[PDB]
Amino acid sequence: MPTLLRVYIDGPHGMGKTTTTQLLVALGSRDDIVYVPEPMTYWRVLGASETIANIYTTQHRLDQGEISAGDAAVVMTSAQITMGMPYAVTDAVLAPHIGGEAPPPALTLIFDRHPIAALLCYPAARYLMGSMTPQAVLAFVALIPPTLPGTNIVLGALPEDRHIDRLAKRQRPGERLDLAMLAAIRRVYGLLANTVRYLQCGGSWREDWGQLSGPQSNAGPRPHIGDTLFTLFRAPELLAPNGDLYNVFAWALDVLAKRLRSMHVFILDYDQSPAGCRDALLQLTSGMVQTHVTTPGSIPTICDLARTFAREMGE
Amino acid sequence: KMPTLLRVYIDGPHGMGKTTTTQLLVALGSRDDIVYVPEPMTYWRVLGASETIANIYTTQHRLDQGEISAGDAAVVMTSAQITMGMPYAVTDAVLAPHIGGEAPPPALTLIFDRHPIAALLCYPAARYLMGSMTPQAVLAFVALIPPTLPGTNIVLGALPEDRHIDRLAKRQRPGERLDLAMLAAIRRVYGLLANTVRYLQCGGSWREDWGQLSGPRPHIGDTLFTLFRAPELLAPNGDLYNVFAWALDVLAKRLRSMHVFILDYDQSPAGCRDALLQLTSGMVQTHVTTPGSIPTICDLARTFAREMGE
Ligand SMILES: C#Cc1cn([C@H]2C[C@H](O)[C@@H](CO)O2)c(=O)[nH]c1=O
Ligand SMILES: C#Cc1cn([C@H]2C[C@H](O)[C@@H](CO)O2)c(=O)[nH]c1=O
Repeated sequence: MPTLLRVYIDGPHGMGKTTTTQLLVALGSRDDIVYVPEPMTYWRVLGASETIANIYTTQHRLDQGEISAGDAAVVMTSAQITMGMPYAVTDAVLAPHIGGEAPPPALTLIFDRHPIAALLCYPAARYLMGSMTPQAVLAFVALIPPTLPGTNIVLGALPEDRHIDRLAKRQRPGERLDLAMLAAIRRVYGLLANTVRYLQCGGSWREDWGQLSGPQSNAGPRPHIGDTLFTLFRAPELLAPNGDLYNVFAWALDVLAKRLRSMHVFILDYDQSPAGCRDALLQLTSGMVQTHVTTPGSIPTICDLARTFAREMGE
Repeated sequence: KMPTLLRVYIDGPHGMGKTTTTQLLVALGSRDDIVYVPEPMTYWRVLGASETIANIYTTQHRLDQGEISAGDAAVVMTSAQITMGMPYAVTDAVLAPHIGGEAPPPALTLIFDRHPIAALLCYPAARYLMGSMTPQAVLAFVALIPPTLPGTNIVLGALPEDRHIDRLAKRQRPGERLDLAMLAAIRRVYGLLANTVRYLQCGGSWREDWGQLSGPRPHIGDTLFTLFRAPELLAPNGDLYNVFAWALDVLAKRLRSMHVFILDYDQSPAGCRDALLQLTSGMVQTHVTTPGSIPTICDLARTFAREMGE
């Protein structure tokens, strides 16, 4: 079988991921590498009207005390549903084409973000921002699609000092500069990296749950559970009278563990120039898991889908 | 050769008697080899959020009275459906690794009160018909429907409208409001749902038949696909955006491999149970994947029952 390489570039916004993805794709031949962008058109028009604007305005009105936590929660929750839709449909239609893990790949797909950004990371960060309930975050978690073979996720590293500067220069439509949220999303993705590493080192959250009382992966020692995403869900809403988690929520953490544990995580240093990031990323692709496809004509099919998506939903 | 499992999801519009019927069925067979997974009422009322059902009907009423907008109702409705579906989504997700391929009576029989597509497809779709959910939110939920495992048997109900209205009047959940328009909306969706499975199973291709919505198996105008000829989903030239079209490809994949069975509810509670029992003879069993899958699955079902059933 001809092989496929899927690479998801993810992390907090404002690091330079989108630039890097494009520079990477620009190096390859037209028909052997494809770019799958953020579905901005879906976010802005097709799925709903100006969703990103909605998200930032809602947080702001919560901060100012013009709307309650409950009102913010219903708006955040449905906005996040909108945010994630194109990532979910795409994952669902790619799924039947992916075979076992496996010499240049016949096709490379570079994604701007993985489904877990909209289905886990931003929800979790909004929870920390007090604009979502942890129960709803766990409902998103339980709906995370099965983790396909060869899921390489690249997360970013960037000093908070540089990140804030970089963010303060940016001007994306609908966004408001919010360093509280920036701190939250950076913490959330750091926990994520740690959660994969913890899981891959044999860590079991049920065995470690009692240790709770409040980065990098594919390297280093097993993290403490308090430095993983599990620590977020020791919330009084989720706890039974006896002090343990209600089973329904523990089952969602089991789902979180199953999804994250088979992922191949790499860290990219964004503290450099765009061409630097690009070449740093290129080197990282060397140690990345490829997969087979299930039909010989899966490669063109997958190619059309990626280009159709890019054309329809890219900015 | 691993032991066998029978999964039976009893579904359909509310107010037909689905939850009485099943409780009785869970009395005949040995308490050990059959488990009744009830409606997660405790999650709906307390665990996930405060009185979700009340929240849902009150929102539709307020929109009906023109006290809130289509948009305000939709954001409220969407979040609430997420809450409603959560226990269904976790359960399916933890059960999946345990499901083997298709297959001596079943070592274990699970009877669920509803399947994940109730909260992920049917109710969202009915609320869309009710003007309180956007068709893009619906296809978002569709996009998240877990892949259809082997042996997914769904029992749907049949009941004449007037008789159903009578039962609804006495089977009102806490916070619920009697709404004959939602009743009709939800009955139509489940009607279209049954048609959609047949359409797909008989070889129907939505992309091929799509043009017929604007100009042997049901007509596409009698399937769930007709609902998504909504102007919100369409480009200036009438075409479906690809992202929605793909969500329709997922919907087709998911429903095609479900095994649907119709249970006539227009009879005595005892007769409903008897009918449900003989319906099981045609249902698909699966093996499980590990030796200890059976008692683990049992524990899941019993714990769900204990923690979330009212
Ligand atoms: C994917 C994604 C998401 C992006 N965003 C924001 C981050 C940036 O401000 C902008 C573009 O990535 O949207 C969310 O608020 N939620 C998400 O789920
Ligand atoms: C499952 C389920 C759902 C049930 N319901 C309602 C229908 C009944 O009034 C009550 C219990 O079935 O909840 C929803 O409104 N949405 C759902 O997703």
